[PDB]
Amino acid sequence: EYTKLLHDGIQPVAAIDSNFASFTYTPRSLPEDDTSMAILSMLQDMNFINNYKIDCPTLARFCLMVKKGYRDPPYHNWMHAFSVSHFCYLLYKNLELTNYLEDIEIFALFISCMCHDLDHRGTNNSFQVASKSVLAALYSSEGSVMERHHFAQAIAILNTHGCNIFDHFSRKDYQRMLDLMRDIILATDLAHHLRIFKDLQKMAEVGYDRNNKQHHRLLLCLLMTSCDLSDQTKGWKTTRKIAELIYKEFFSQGDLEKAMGNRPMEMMDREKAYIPELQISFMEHIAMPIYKLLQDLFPKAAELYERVASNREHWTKVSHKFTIR
Ligand SMILES: CCCCCC[C@H]([C@@H](C)O)n1cnc2c(N)ncnc21
Ligand SMILES: [Mg+2]
Ligand SMILES: [Zn+2]
Repeated sequence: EYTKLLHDGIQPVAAIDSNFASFTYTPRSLPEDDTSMAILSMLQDMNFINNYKIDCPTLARFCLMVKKGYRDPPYHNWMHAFSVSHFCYLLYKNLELTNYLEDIEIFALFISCMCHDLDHRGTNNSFQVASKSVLAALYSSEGSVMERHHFAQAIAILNTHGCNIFDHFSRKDYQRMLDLMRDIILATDLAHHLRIFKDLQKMAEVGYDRNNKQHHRLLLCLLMTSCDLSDQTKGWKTTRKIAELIYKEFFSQGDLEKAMGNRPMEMMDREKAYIPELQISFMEHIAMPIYKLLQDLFPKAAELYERVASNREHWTKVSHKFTIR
């Protein structure tokens, strides 16, 4: 399994695809069998293997473990985690995060991306609370139920024998790695994003400051959120396709909420849901602000905001006679 992975060395990024390091590249085009390899390539391209002296066999096992630690709902599967991770790599390469963040922080972000939805069951935090799941029992009172479970699953993978990519770290770094991984994964929750939004705008107002450690915090949260939503930054074929997976998942939960006598949200109810207006609402309230904050901090992230705005134009366009339900 893992010996087969490292039986030919770490492939360079250009050999996977020539446009691999570009924003136009859709990582979902890469076959699922070649994705663990692609992770190793990105980690070596960012020079994280040398920097933190990550043992390669251990990194390979960790990667394969993170992979099988996802289930197979329509959207929250390994391929989502992979595409979010690829996008984090695109941010490194194109927005040059090395000028803004510490190396250990960009490393944490990438690792977080791989783990950020570990063991997702195709349902959200409200459903866990509502169905009295053990996850809700463990985490509901602190908030962000699934997010704490994801981090917890990351930890259980990192402490599996032969997967501890941090085992040799200094005490100070091992700890910062743990704090950042938790904070970055928690940041993926809409509720969290809704809190720090005021502080994100103020950061974008005054200008980014490498000496301000709160700006690092907040920048990491914004970056994570923008990797998580990166399906909205590709072409219409990708974005239109991914909407089908998202609602496929949402509609399953909606059915399960009905079977326990709960009234699902409109977006979860296929009898109520008109996808165009829902995505338009998602695009303007959540997605476009996120990428407009990313543009304000990185002028080079202008082409991402436009493609999200474009995709929101495409929803209005195709609304003319789109499937009514
Ligand atoms: C700032 C954090 C936003 C979190 C929302 C995540 C959410 C589901 C799929 O988890 N999601 C992700 N893409 C979505 C989309 N195109 N339409 C509706 N919901 C979406
Ligand atoms: Mg999540
Ligand atoms: Zn996600």
